[PDB]
Amino acid sequence: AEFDRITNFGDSLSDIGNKHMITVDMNQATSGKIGIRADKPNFDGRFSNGPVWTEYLAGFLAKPAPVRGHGEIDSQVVLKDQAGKQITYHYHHNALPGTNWAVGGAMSGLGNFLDIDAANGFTAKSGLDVLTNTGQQIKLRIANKGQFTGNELVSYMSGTNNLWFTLFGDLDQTGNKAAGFALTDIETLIDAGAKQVLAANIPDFVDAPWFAGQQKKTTRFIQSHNQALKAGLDQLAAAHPDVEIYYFDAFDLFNKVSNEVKTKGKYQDKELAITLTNVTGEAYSYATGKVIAQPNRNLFWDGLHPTTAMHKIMAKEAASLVISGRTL
Ligand SMILES: C[As](C)(=O)[O-]
Ligand SMILES: C[As](C)(=O)[O-]
Ligand SMILES: [Ca+2]
Ligand SMILES: [Cl-]
Repeated sequence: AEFDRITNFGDSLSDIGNKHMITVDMNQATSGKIGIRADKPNFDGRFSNGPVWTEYLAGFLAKPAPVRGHGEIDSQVVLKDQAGKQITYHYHHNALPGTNWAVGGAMSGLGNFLDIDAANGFTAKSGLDVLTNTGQQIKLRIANKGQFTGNELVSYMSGTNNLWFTLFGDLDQTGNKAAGFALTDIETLIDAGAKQVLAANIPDFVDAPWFAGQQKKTTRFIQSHNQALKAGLDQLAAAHPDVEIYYFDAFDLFNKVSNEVKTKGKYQDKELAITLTNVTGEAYSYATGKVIAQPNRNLFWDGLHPTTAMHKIMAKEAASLVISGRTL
């Protein structure tokens, strides 16, 4: 074995419950005043109806299952009631040892980000920016657990939120700007000792329901991001021959799966016991509360995140690359 354990960094595609559990614990600490993310009918705090690809990945590589990790959280939560009066809670959570540092909402780059809402009629003034961008996760893992020793496979899957908050937030990043942030982060991993890196591009989200009417902007972003990331990783691989870099082309996998459903009616993998027959609709609608009968016939769980079947598909592809030594 070249590695005996896996470390994960990224966003809702990878998170096994950080976003969920930090909003549960902040809601308890504020006595009901924080909205819970990834609530039922999402599965056990994942942004899906089952395990996500980082969980299947560890099974397919026969390594230990991911365990959630994060750093110490310490914030002054300042809320405002109806009448404009401020109320405050000092929120703390100790650092949580683990291996999967991903968090829903995270963008490539450093720093914390804001993507938690007040609840129960309160508005939030400050103190909810407790979640960590992908590069911040890396920084915190090194602070908490030291440098990498070479016995880890490190997965890095980020960039979707750099697009998301460009569309629906306050950002204006180009794809190749966002890619540069990912390349900086991945260079931090190498400078910190990582010797095996599984780096993913952004999936082909052309048909994601939440991106309807954003297609020109999404398409240009994703194509520019993924071309920049690939070229940048080729360059890092040439400069660091002691590092195995695996390029998980999530884009092409989503594209291939979707073109098989569009042209042939189905994408089937009998080794995995999966058949997808829908790549354009939500299995779960956040308007009716509708969850269709057989959600694992769909690529999309909600308007963006994949079903657990599509997560399994992703994991098999990524594992395949590692098993076959298919490096840059
Ligand atoms: C800052 As305090 C209310 O936990 O002493
Ligand atoms: C910023 As998002 C789709 O993780 O809510
Ligand atoms: Ca998201
Ligand atoms: Cl770790």
